[PDB]
Amino acid sequence: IPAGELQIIDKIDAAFKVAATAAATAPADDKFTVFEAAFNKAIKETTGGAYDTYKCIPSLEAAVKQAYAATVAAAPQVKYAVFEAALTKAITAMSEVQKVSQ
Amino acid sequence: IPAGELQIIDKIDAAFKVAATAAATAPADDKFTVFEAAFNKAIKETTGGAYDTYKCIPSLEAAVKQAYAATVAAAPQVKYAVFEAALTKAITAMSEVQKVSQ
Ligand SMILES: [Mg+2]
Ligand SMILES: [Mg+2]
Repeated sequence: IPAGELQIIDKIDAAFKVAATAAATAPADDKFTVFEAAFNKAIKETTGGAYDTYKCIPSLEAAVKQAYAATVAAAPQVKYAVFEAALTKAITAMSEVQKVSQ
Repeated sequence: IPAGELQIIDKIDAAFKVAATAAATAPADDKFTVFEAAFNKAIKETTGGAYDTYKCIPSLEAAVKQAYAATVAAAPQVKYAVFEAALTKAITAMSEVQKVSQ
């Protein structure tokens, strides 16, 4: 994890939970869109405007891409479920590293 | 797949989609309960009362147990997501066999 990103890992994890919660009650077809919108807003708010989107935090964008790649083979009905499970582990791994690094 | 269960595979798949849809909008903490309740009702209705619960259809109960076992190592936030992804593949496999068997 790039030293420059360490300071915001805790915020990423918090924002992620917020976004996951937001998409939890959204209809199946709206989960990805709601998740992203919620994730971006939580990140923007929690980082004080340092980032406007998760796509702009290097390590996170990398994890999101990998989480999406995990959905390619998954059936439509569960692509989001597969995505969330994958991303949850990735972010939790970042959080663990951040906690022992600082 | 036991010959006796073949006749209801299509109904299991349909009922599953109904239950997944039902739990899709339920709050995270209510997904498992809502899924099960919806699944049981859809099965009872679709099989004309032949079964009152998914736990009573041998092959399905087996798949549900395995799907749950897949959640043990998953974090709480995603246990249902992991469960649904696992069960979706299991049921789809049954459906594929049923379609070529009849
Ligand atoms: Mg929640
Ligand atoms: Mg649905």
